[PDB]
Amino acid sequence: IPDAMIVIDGHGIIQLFSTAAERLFGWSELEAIGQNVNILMPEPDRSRHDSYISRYRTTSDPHIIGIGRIVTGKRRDGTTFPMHLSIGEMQSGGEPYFTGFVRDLT
Amino acid sequence: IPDAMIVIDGHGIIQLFSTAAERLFGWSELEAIGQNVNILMPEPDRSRHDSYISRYRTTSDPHIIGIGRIVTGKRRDGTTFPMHLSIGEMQSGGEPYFTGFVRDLT
Ligand code: HEM
Ligand code: HEM
Ligand SMILES: [Cl-]
Repeated sequence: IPDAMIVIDGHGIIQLFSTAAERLFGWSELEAIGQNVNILMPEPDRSRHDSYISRYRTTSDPHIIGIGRIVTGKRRDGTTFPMHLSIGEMQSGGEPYFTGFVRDLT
Repeated sequence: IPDAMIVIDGHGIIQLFSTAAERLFGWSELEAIGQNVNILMPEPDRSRHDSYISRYRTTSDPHIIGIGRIVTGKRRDGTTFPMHLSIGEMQSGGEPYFTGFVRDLT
């Protein structure tokens, strides 16, 4: 069974939500697509997350991309869990997309 | 954004296989994982595909990465189809992975 996988666009909007992401986070892919990825985390990260993406696009200075971090995730039901996050960047049709891989540490 | 997404490791081994990829290629994620991505393409690309990955790891000079290409995919039943392929490079746990988006052009 693989880890959860999520794809966002350059403004943090979820574009793809894997089957393992559905199970872990509780949202169906249809529900998750079109929402900001910030729904998947507690405060204060949630309020700050757009700024993290914007800063990266401005500076190209990675903090988690290619680096990884243990962080706290938040499920649809409101409960939280420890998770490892890896992130990649790619271009498709001239626009940036970020792919995140989420390992449930519980 | 194409709906079909495939993730491979630095040796071409499938790590993740999204639901649209499963539908398009006719393989379960549970079955695709651990197989070489070369199962998804006809010859001659199939038997050259490892060399493409290894040459990229050597040179860091993209061919398809960041650019895209129309290529031929192969379903489990042997039938083929035109597809647009987009690819990005990423790192997780200090190892390279490749994120591929597949657009069926049928
Ligand atoms: C769901 C739990 C998540 C948490 C708690 C979280 C938290 C964070 C934090 C704290 C940063 C800033 C790092 C720093 O400046 O110290 C960050 C950056 C970023 N995150 Fe999230 N994130 C989560 C999920 C995701 C996912 C799933 C993606 C991609 C699909 C993603 C994409 C990004 C991007 C593109 C950046 C900016 C690049 C970078 O700083 O390396 N995040 N995230
Ligand atoms: C299934 C249909 C596919 C076909 C027919 C195909 C074919 C090719 C071709 C023709 C090249 C360029 C060879 C050259 O430079 O001479 C290539 C390179 C490459 N492909 Fe595949 N590919 C397919 C799927 C994928 C997928 C899904 C991924 C990733 C998940 C992937 C990862 C790579 C990588 C990492 C390279 C080398 C880097 C680059 O070209 O920039 N391929 N592939
Ligand atoms: Cl990582």
